[PDB]
Amino acid sequence: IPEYVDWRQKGAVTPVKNQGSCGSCWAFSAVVTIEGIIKIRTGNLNEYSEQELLDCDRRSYGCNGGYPWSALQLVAQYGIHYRNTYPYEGVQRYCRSREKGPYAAKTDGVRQVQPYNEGALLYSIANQPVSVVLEAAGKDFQLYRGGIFVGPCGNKVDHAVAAVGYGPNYILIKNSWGTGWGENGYIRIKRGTGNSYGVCGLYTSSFYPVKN
Ligand SMILES: *[C@@H](C(=O)O)[C@@H](O)C(=O)N[C@@H](Cc1ccccc1)C(=O)NCCCCCNC(C)=O
Repeated sequence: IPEYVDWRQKGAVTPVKNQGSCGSCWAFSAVVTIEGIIKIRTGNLNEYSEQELLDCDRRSYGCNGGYPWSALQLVAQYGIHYRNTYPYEGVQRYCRSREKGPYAAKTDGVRQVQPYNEGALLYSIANQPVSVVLEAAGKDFQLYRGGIFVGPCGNKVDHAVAAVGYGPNYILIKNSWGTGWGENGYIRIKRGTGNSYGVCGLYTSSFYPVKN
């Protein structure tokens, strides 16, 4: 795999979103991997509905948190609508998939990246955007305004984001905190420290959708 990967340069990443006060990071995370894999397989970049996962993933807890892998399983098992059809409202409501007509896109499954393995994560990122988790509670992460982020942070992972690239010394992460946070909504997190957890726990729990 190459020295640099940046899925934004391959037109596989949609604009940065703001999840708002809702604890829907898991849905935003899942969606950018779906947006990425649909573009990679079909050549079309579309935006898909975080709200639909928020509303419809019964194994997750709506705005109280949830699981990227659950959301990804639901798109593999059913599908997902365009964001425009099922826009983000920042609050869990009822699952309105049926009212929204046919699904816009559909994946074939979900894979886990071998945890605590930097190389496995990089290999996955070189293939497609990946849902990853990290500890975002620390003020250093929250006040991040740019640069390669080394912490400080623990491994109490609490926030799902999407890895959309990497370089020699960083993994490139799309956050869901709007374009004003970090580097126009992105953070570069240091890699290659030998910390098996990843910095801020980045290697704890990583998933990507499969699309044939
Ligand atoms: C995301 C956010 O919007 O900031 C956050 O609320 C969230 O969903 N965090 C998850 C991330 C995660 C997923 C899978 C493995 C590891 C981390 C989280 O920390 N836990 C998922 C369960 C929901 C959080 C706790 N909920 C309740 C009701 O206690």
